[PDB]
Amino acid sequence: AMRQCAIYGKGGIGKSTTTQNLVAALAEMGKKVMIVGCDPKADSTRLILHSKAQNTIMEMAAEAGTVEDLELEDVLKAGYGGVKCVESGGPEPGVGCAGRGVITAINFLEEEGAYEDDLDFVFYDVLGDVVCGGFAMPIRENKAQEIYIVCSGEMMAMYAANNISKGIVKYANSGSVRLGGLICNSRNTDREDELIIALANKLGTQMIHFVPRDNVVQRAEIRRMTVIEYDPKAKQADEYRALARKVVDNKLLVIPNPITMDELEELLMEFG
Amino acid sequence: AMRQCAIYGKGGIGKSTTTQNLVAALAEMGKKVMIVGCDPKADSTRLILHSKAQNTIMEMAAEAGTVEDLELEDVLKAGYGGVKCVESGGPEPGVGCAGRGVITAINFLEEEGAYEDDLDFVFYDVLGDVVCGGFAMPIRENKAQEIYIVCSGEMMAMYAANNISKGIVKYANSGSVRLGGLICNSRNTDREDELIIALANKLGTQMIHFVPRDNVVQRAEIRRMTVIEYDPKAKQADEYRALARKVVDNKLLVIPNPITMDELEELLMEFG
Ligand SMILES: Nc1ncnc2c1ncn2[C@@H]1O[C@H](COP(=O)(O)OP(=O)(O)O)[C@@H](O)[C@H]1O
Ligand SMILES: Nc1ncnc2c1ncn2[C@@H]1O[C@H](COP(=O)(O)OP(=O)(O)O)[C@@H](O)[C@H]1O
Ligand SMILES: [Mg+2]
Ligand SMILES: [Mg+2]
Repeated sequence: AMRQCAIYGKGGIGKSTTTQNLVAALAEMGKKVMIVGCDPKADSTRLILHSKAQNTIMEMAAEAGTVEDLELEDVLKAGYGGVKCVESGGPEPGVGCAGRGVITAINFLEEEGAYEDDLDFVFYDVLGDVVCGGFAMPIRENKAQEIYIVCSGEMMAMYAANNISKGIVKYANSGSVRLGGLICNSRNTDREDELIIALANKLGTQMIHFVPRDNVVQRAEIRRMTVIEYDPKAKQADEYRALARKVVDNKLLVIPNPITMDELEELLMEFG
Repeated sequence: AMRQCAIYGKGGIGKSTTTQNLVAALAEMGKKVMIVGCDPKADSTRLILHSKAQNTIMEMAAEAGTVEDLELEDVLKAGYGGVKCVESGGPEPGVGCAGRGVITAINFLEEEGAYEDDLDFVFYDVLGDVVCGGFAMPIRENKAQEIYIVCSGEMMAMYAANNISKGIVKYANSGSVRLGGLICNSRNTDREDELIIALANKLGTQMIHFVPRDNVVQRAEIRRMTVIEYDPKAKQADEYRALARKVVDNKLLVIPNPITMDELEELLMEFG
């Protein structure tokens, strides 16, 4: 068995930082993990690889002729803790569909046998500002069975969480894609944890962890490292270890109950 | 003549707040303006209409049978200062293409003669986290001749500005779509204005205005109002009046020069 999880959320909310640090903590624990970047920004693996970014499947397929000329051992790269990493890539802006590379990448990984029984976790890091095209494919096509949404007290971040939840509901009759929880990535504001707990309760899920805002994140990322690797003694490292333990132990996977804009506005008014 | 401008930027950066306040200031000045919402969130006109949001062309077409059963005087709604307002709408999450409603809406407005010679400005408020589908159509199909990008010192916001600029370059051989400037919507951080000026200079454009972070914005929006209408004496009202004057007077419209990720990182490092 292997657990297939996807991290969704609005742009800039902390998906890639949270995913890479969570995965580093899982590897520290002894888990075998793959990260699949599904965001055109294509920097979802740089902290595991100590790299600028990673060359994408779309780029390598073009340089090699066809995606069939690629071998899995040519694309997948291992970094901290043995974590295996791949980036989908996507068309340049104003061309085609920004999510088209995700479809190519996930089909390539499936056909080439990247999903070896020895993997314990696969994490997809997915753009969530729109839920369409290749960015909906992990939900539509049953690839990401457990979705975790990174959000914050920001109205736009909570709106995105609600929109992603509507996409999960849309495909509830096929496959087994479910909402696993919300992850609050703090803007260090008062009662922000209580706000995201309230939102989770309204959706029918839970807030799995509250990640504090900590400058050590920037100091680690300037050096192309997770906090787990950069400063294993840091308080923030222990925060990511706590998040990873709670993901491992999580048993609540639900078809969420999206809320109205009036309910969202009332939440914000109440906690402010 | 009428000037056709589009406001792009990452989600949550301040596009709709900035556009509606800028447009209220233009109306206060005596200009005739239309706002076309091109973001699936569909709340781009609520502060002009004093409303929850606005019913969308996609919704009204479905309730009426076809878009041909709609009349322009049925969709367009006027609010503060006579500003005319319309929302595109879009498919539900996980269905189709999130930008498909923009294509329907802009074609409807063109065919029904919404672009009457007496309009002075049209503003499109466009989602910019991906530049594809209907969200690229204002650029691809020559609808938004002057693009203004709302951004901030946030790395993701500057990345989005660079991505939108790449889309402009892609279509530089057809039509006349050009980058008009960057608008800094402050996270009140030190030297943030200098950072966005530097980014504008590297792209070949200018930072047209620095909009401060001001709590009066929230107090106005809780009452479904622009700051221009809510408190015309506010310092922030004068900030939006300054932005509007500089848009009116702007003569620099360029094919931008997108930068590398290394250049972007160096900017952030330098000003921090
Ligand atoms: N908990 C945190 N504390 C401090 N900085 C953070 C935290 N989480 C994310 N960041 C920073 O926020 C920025 C955006 O995070 P990122 O994971 O790249 O967002 P996304 O992948 O959702 O676009 C990065 O500069 C990152 O260092
Ligand atoms: N200059 C500002 N000062 C204070 N709050 C602001 C300012 N600009 C935007 N906001 C707030 O930020 C939030 C997002 O702005 P919005 O215009 O809806 O973003 P977008 O349309 O880009 O998604 C809103 O709650 C708005 O009130
Ligand atoms: Mg990311
Ligand atoms: Mg908006």
